[PDB]
Amino acid sequence: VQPWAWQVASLADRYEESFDIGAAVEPHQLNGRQGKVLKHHYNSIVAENAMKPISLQPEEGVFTWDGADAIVEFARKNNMNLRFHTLVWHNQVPDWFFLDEEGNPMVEETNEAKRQANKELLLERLETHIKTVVERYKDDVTAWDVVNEVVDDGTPNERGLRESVWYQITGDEYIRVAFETARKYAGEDAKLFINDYNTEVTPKRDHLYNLVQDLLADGVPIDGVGHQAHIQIDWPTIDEIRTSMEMFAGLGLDNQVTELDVSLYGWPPRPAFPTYDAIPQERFQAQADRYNQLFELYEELDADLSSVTFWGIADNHTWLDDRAREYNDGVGKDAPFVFDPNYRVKPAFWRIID
Ligand SMILES: [Mg+2]
Ligand code: NA
Repeated sequence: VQPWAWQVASLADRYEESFDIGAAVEPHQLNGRQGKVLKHHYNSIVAENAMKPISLQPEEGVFTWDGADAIVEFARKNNMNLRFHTLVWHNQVPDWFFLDEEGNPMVEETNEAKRQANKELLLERLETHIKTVVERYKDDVTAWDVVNEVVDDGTPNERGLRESVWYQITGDEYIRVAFETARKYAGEDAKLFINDYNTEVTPKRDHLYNLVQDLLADGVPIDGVGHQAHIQIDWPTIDEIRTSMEMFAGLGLDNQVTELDVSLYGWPPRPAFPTYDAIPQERFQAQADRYNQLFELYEELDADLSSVTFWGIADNHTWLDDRAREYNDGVGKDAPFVFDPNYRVKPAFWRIID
């Protein structure tokens, strides 16, 4: 039996010269054992869901701030930094954004002048969303995910831009406007990130690189790249991770690791173990070596890396379980963190605290 999380050395303290140590949270976890782990180990949080666009403006002019406020309030009381996730995304985003003034989907419109008008309306709505959220949280947020996942996994067009509805209506202008608007309202000191997953692998990595270089050339205000780091034990390689961060640092950008989790499985996640208890120790050891190498690399890059956030606290709550089930007939358990479902440490903890 391993010790409780609150009887071991603080992760935040261990890395205080290098980077913040963060966790994604839900409002209901901000007390009890999760609250205790959070206060002991972390100096940054992010909302797993409560600050996504649908979570804040489910219908036009109707803003739902409670869950988000609870998280901001907890960060404040416990002296934690706060990443904002996220101003722009193609999921968890309200349908009303993308209807013309006659209530029809803007994508269906074929008249060129009406399409132009729909583009302008959508960008107007985006600016209003951003302006309202920023005015409310600018004094609490220390990093903004201004856009999330705007780069494709394939090459449907030459720039590798995800062809979501945002793209279909505005091309790349939604991305421009999101940064310009965020900078305008949050001030020159705000830290503005473009966030994505598989930032370590090609061609995606290159599309993202080109996008940011293009945008920086046009004077669009991007301060850094958020590497979600939804990774596995052997993939991507340590070198792939390094190369990516070094590339973005070469453009004068900061890096943050934003949603770190180290799956026990590959992709797709199968065969998955059906319960936590069924998971054999070898998996936790292999994960511990992986974590050791990750955080040695992070430390090596700490001049160009300001924050590392895990996409959760302890192994009792992780979006990876949803994915494990989805590919194992509704049954499966992943275990991505350095803390177990009971908030006792796992082998990976010892290997990143030394
Ligand atoms: Mg170590
Ligand atoms: Na740093």
